[PDB]
Amino acid sequence: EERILALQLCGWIKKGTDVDVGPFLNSLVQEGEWERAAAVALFNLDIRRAIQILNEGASSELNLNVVAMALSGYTDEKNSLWREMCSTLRLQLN
Amino acid sequence: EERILALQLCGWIKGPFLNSLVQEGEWERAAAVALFNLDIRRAIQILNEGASSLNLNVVAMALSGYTDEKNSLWREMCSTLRLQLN
Repeated sequence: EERILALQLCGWIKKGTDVDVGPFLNSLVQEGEWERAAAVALFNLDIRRAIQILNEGASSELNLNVVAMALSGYTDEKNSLWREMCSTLRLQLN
Repeated sequence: EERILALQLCGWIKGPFLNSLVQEGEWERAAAVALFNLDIRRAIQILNEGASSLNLNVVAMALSGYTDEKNSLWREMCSTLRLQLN
């Protein structure tokens, strides 16, 4: 409850017990800061929703599509070539 | 023997072809040629080098995604966005 109130104060959660980011999601979608919404959904744990958001953003305005193709590689193996490489290589992002 | 002769005439072999392609600057064609020879880490190295010489690193760390699972998100996503890429 204290965490809920803190998140509400932070602007992510609206009033009420309705824990649904669809309000902030649509607000960001109209706002145009697509990357921030993608990060928030990732925090909200909606991977395919973030994929749809990034694809729609690419429908707006190229690099985003390839970023999303990297995003489709969500693998949790401890001996990971994909994680051995992209984890270092992500530094080139702007 | 017929296949070897055909590939020799095709220009893929007379390594040296990889060096020639890298020198020519065709990072995309070089990476594709490597992948056609099934060397994933070589292709990743080539893509990173060409990126250092903001979409090439994106495609590189994306292609470093390799999933053999039937319904893995990687396969369907890359298939869908294969058309989208340029």
